[PDB]
Amino acid sequence: PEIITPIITPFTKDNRIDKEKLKIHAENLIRKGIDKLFVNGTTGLGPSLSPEEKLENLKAVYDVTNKIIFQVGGLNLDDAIRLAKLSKDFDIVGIASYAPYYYPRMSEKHLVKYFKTLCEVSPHPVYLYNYPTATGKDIDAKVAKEIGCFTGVKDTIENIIHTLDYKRLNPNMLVYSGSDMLIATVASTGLDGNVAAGSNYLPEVTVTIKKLAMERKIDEALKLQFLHDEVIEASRIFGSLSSNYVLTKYFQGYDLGYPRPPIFPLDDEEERQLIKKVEGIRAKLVELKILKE
Amino acid sequence: PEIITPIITPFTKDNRIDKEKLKIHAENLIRKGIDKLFVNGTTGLGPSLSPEEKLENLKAVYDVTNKIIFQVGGLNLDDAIRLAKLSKDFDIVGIASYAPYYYPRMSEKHLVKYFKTLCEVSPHPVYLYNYPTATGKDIDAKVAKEIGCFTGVKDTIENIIHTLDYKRLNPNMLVYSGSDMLIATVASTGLDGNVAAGSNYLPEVTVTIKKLAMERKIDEALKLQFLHDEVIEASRIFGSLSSNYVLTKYFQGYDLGYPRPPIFPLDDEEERQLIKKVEGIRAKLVELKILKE
Amino acid sequence: PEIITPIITPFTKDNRIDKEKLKIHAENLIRKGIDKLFVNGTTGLGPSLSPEEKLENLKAVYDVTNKIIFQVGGLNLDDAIRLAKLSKDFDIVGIASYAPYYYPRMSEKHLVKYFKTLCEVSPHPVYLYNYPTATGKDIDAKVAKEIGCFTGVKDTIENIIHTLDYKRLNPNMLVYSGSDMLIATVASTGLDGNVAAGSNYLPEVTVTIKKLAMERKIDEALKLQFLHDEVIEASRIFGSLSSNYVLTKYFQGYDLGYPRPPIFPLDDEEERQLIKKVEGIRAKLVELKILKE
Amino acid sequence: PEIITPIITPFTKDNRIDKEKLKIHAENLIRKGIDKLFVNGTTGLGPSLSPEEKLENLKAVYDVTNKIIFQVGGLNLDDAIRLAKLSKDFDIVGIASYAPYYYPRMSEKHLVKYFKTLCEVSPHPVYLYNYPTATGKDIDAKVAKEIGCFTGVKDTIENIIHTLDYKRLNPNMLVYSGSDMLIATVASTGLDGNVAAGSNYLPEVTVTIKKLAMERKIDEALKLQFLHDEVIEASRIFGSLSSNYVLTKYFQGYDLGYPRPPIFPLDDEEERQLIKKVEGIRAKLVELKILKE
Ligand SMILES: *[C@H](C[C@@H](O)[C@H](O)CO)C(=O)O
Ligand SMILES: *[C@H](C[C@@H](O)[C@H](O)CO)C(=O)O
Ligand SMILES: *[C@H](C[C@@H](O)[C@H](O)CO)C(=O)O
Ligand SMILES: *[C@H](C[C@@H](O)[C@H](O)CO)C(=O)O
Repeated sequence: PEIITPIITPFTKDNRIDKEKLKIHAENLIRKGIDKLFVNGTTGLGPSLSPEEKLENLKAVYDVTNKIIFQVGGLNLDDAIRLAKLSKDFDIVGIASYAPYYYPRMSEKHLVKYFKTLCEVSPHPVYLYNYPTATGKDIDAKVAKEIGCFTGVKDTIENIIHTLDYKRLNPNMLVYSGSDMLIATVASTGLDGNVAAGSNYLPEVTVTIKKLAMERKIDEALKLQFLHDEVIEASRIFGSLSSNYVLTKYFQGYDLGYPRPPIFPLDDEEERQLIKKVEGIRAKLVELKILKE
Repeated sequence: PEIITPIITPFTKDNRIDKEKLKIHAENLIRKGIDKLFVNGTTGLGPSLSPEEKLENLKAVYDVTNKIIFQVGGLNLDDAIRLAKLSKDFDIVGIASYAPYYYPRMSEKHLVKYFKTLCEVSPHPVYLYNYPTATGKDIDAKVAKEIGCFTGVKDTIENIIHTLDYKRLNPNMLVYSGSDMLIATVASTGLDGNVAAGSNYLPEVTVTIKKLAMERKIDEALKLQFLHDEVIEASRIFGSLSSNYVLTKYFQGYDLGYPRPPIFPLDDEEERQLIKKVEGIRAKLVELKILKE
Repeated sequence: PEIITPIITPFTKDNRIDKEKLKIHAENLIRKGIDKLFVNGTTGLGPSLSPEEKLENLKAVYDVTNKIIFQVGGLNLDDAIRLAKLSKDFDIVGIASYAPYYYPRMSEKHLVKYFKTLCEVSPHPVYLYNYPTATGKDIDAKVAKEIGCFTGVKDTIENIIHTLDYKRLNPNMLVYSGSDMLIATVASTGLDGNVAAGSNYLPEVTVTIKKLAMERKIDEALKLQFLHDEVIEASRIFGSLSSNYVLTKYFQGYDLGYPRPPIFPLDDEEERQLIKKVEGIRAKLVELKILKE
Repeated sequence: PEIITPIITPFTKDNRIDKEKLKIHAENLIRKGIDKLFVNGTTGLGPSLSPEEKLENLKAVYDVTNKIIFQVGGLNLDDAIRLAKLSKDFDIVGIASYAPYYYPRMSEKHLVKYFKTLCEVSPHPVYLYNYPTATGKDIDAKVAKEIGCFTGVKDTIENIIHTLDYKRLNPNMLVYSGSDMLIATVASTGLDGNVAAGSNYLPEVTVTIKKLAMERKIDEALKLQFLHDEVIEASRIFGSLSSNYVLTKYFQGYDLGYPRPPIFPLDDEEERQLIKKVEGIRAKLVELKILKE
């Protein structure tokens, strides 16, 4: 199995993509053994990016690596098709899309048509990004089978049964969990990996959890997974999408600029409190020789 | 109380806004007694429109009427602030925003800051558009009170206790329901009216339900409410946002062109089936003299 | 419309039904204008009562009045059938049942069969007690129409559209809301009234809201409704089912003993904090001549 | 890890526990390698049993084996305390209770007091039976740690993150999943096993999935797991609790009498339809040499 980073998008103070900070971060993740980078995902604030910015993201990360899954979805299908066709000049892993978000009670037929249209024009393997809480709908294993053109799925859902069902109904699909908390479990249970937000700031940890679980050192894998869980839980206290910037700076030592409001940056007080929640974790990890310091 | 229409955005064959069809629609709604027009709401596919398109909708409806509430929200706060500021040269009723959508678990603090930021730049009264199912969050009467700058609220939720609470905790706030099914009830219970999708295609019916209920003719109000409910129900069979186009053309006589995919237009068969579902209702309305042939 | 009290079951210090306190409570409620008494409901802890105790409650209240709806439901259909049959000797208004609770994913067919079975043996009219949150399932207007034998429904749900649908699909059904917060609304919108827990402790308030709404004094009805809402809200701080005992003693001046654990009695400090929350409301109601003192 | 059966309670034609059928079934389960029996759980219709019947289930099963976890919970705490104290004369593994069901919004404090009360009187290790969908309450890993006295937990929820958290926050607790679909995953990931309704009718399948998983034959384990998933899905067509009876008779060759209505028995046609849905699975299991014939 693989660890895939849904890469954070660094913004400048005037709310443009900071390409140079993105490249440093992408270069670091690849050097620390991350397999592939999922670009314009939730963690990257994809829904907050215009189609031009989605492409800008791809071009900057492509300067560093071709190991990219390029997320192109949105609520203007013409724009998503355009992005899908534009990726033809990039030798990347795949494109991806979440389901059309916001609008409740879209028909199965319309959802299947949305995705089949993207598969039709795609010059690369297409990945389903299934995220029911964020999008308001579920594209489960049976609807994925019906659409029939997915090379893989990232399933972000608190239900590993649902994730396993993609493998059960679609044995040749790549099946990833969108959860940082399930690296050990996914690797132990025959699933294909994790698209793990926390791999942005602790890539060392997520790679080691997966490696321990593969060696069948499950007790050791769980011990490290449970420490990683505590960092995930701390990030959620003030808002994980904002906190991910602060933790990256903290653990990896470079900054990633700002998020895009209404994803507001943490303020000084929040930042102090987040750091006190994780500094003792940061100490144990150095002690275990997972972090240099 | 008032009936406000969240006006449909008509799109051309090549996916631009049909300004001229929009004006025709807006004019008919106003001539048939609709009090105000909510522009760029859900029914108008506001989340599917770029900022520039949200501005085109306003300019187009503004040619017809100034009775406008202008929805400006999105996931790029700089753009929302820019729209809010641009509305200064339009003598309209107010601007509005739904909560930032897609991203789950945004803190109350961030949500409050988002809306306070809009109020601080707005040259017009601000309306809260609360739609928990679509946006993934709830800006309830308590949180609305804390934000403290709303002139009104549109509450799309089936729970009328929640809606009544806005008036309870904010005695001066204008409080509308986002339901077509609650016109008689809202008018009967001391609330300010309804922002009703179905008033796009049946403005006569929604205005008459309201009038009947105002005259304490609740049995007759409910009878007409219950017929309207059947049309709402029919529009959900193939998807309401798509179905609204077909119903407007059927009941009002002119077309509103296409929705924007992934809100796909009904096909010929679906259109025929939908009409069969509402045929008997159109006949009953004609015979009650609510509609003419 | 009516106010119907789901009457509290007072337990002794040794956890038996206090028959005498129950008779004192029921006499008072009838004296204060309550229309009918709903026995073994949620407020009366019906699910915590054996079938023998559900019969004792009926016997005790029946000393006081024949204006009773006798709730008989549970997870042993043979006991429910036996309670329904034994009600033949009581000249009461009707029997009732919630849907079989606890077990999730019960089929429509099995649910319909449960209610038809009680209707087949009942010597009295049968009321549906619909409470999806408590029981895990919803017996909606269409399912009720299918069952075909209900005289009325108590709908405890946060969605008045759902409650109105009963009236729409079953024009001759008596349709009650299970909320205290919807008394003014229900009476304003042509529904049949409320089965209101809060009428245990403020019967005078619930009757007055209803009367004001009936007289089309909706602003006065709402002012009083909103006051009552605050009491309901206070009652939820330490748990409504427990707090209802304390409020009844405080507002009505007699004791109703204890709830049955695990519905634990409030402790002294909770009771003191509760009263602190509603003491100013009591003063208002006294000043308004709604309560005597 | 272990497979524990939440054993079905067979009822006679006249709705009494059929002790001799229960003993035959219990004996067969143990003989087929099941580790322990969980008595009066959901699958055994514990909420449909009086305290006396719960105790009757214990005595009949105790005739066969002492490998019993005795479920005692209910909405009369005195009756639960009684069952707990009565279990003193049985040399069994532990007692268990689900949370108080039906009543929504019970306070954490009241939930904690309920379990601690049971723990203070228990003469055996106490197991938490956590089942949020059935009971309306979650007793998560943090609330379990707060109660402090649980030797183990059965977590019936699809979200394995939640189940792993028990282990993370209570390293000495036995942690079981209540899912049949997670047997291979649970065993693979360092958890203590599964309390699996489907082990009543296919104990051989569930034990073999676990054994294969333990051997790190994950692909083999998943292939069997996936067949077992199909039987679980088949059982849900007409209602799993009722279907479980028909499936046990079909696969194990003896019958289990009747469930207790409103858990209604499948009729002749439903049984034939259910058999046709699992027939081809049986043949696959025969070909895999899991079953004879
Ligand atoms: C993939 C992971 C997401 O699904 C997280 O659950 C969002 O917090 C991604 O970030 O693109
Ligand atoms: C106004 C009402 C909405 O909340 C409806 O649910 C969509 O039809 C709007 O269109 O924004
Ligand atoms: C009727 C009203 C209920 O549904 C409340 O939720 C419980 O206080 C009743 O008490 O039975
Ligand atoms: C244990 C397993 C349950 O929790 C199932 O979820 C019921 O569907 C049991 O049957 O006691």
